[PDB]
Amino acid sequence: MKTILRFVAGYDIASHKKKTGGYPWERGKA
Repeated sequence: MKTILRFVAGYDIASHKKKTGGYPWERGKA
């Protein structure tokens, strides 16, 4: 239905696991 789902599906898991970098898609300038 939405390939993007597979992406966000990980965020919900990263929020509990650990967070240290910035953004789920924006790791840096590029």
